[PDB]
Amino acid sequence: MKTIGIFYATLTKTTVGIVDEIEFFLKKDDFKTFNVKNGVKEIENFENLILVTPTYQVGEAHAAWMNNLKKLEEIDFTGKVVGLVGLGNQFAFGESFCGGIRYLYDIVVKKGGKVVGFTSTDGYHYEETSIIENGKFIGLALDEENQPNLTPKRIGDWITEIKKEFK
Ligand SMILES: Cc1cc2nc3c(=O)[nH]c(=O)nc-3n(C[C@H](O)[C@H](O)[C@H](O)COP(=O)(O)O)c2cc1C
Repeated sequence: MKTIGIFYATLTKTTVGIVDEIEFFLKKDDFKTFNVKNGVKEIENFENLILVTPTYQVGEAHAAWMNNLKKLEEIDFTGKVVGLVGLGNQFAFGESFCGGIRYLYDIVVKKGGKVVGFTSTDGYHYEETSIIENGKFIGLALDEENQPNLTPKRIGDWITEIKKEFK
């Protein structure tokens, strides 16, 4: 399996614990981890990607991702296999839960990438959503406020699934 590039951002550090969990499930696999507050340049260097963002400002990604969306779109994603992870709060944001991964998704598929790791919408409460395609969420959706006890298995199952598609 080619080395996995893990890219995240965080405001209040919740995402740091989620990244640590991803890294734990990749304990036997080569990965490298980057905080996109330091830019997105290195996304170019990996064939396998895990892009992680908490949700801010009505369904947006963290500002460090938003500020780099033009740079991200400059990257050629052809032949890359990408899993997306959002963190959000589904009851406080009934219309924008984990909406940040939509900004990443649209760029990855536009630039030739393959997005993997769609997840079931069962077990979530939402009034509206912008992160569904084909009846599933376009990535892994985590809610540490309301469903922290589901996060470890949600991540472990997801990592098992996307590793089957990874190069
Ligand atoms: C100002 C603010 C806006 C937020 N907006 C959303 C949102 O639109 N959708 C969502 O699902 N969660 C939203 N959240 C919840 C966060 O995404 C969630 O608490 C996450 O765990 C924060 O991760 P972090 O500690 O790594 O920054 C918001 C939180 C704050 C403080």
